[PDB]
Amino acid sequence: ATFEIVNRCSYTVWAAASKGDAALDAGGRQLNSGESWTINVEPGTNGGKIWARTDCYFDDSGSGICKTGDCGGLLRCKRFGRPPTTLAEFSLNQYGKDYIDISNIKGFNVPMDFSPTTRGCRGVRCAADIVGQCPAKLKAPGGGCNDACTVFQTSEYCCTTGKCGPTEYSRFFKRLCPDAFSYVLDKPTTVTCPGSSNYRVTFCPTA
Repeated sequence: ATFEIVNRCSYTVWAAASKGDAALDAGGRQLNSGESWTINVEPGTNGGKIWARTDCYFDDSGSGICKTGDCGGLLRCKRFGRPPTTLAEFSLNQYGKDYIDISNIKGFNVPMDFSPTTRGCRGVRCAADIVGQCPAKLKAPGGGCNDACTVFQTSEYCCTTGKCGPTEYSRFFKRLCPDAFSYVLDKPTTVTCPGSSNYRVTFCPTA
């Protein structure tokens, strides 16, 4: 499947694409404002994620650090990124269907639109100023708005028993971005697309 990753932010982001134990395509790249990065993701990919990383510094070997979304200090991510990270999540060709989602489970750093570029479904978007409105206790110094699980490490926030309810923190994310997952047992915001759809992930989709 084809993913065009577009940085509409006025700032440089370092896109990352991984399925947790492996890079997707090159796994990461610098995207200056306006730049587009087209990647190919193998059909059947399950648990793929795309996210933006902010304020990165990399040397020549492709090693460095980002303030949000850092994936073990690599330009090309093999692993998922350090929160806070707005997440485009997808599972492709799962019994004939693609499943896409935006998740705030791991916090929020960059607004995002996750849309098919082919037909058969709708996109999802979380483009609210979550960082600006971020509750004091969830604020990440490097920027971004942490999820409560990341910050407080409780069974309720991390839903570790498989039983948890919404919280004042999850409700904050949900209020600003209704169409994104706000906590583990949130009512699914997953969109079902035809199998083998193509997509565009846009950072900072709105003017």
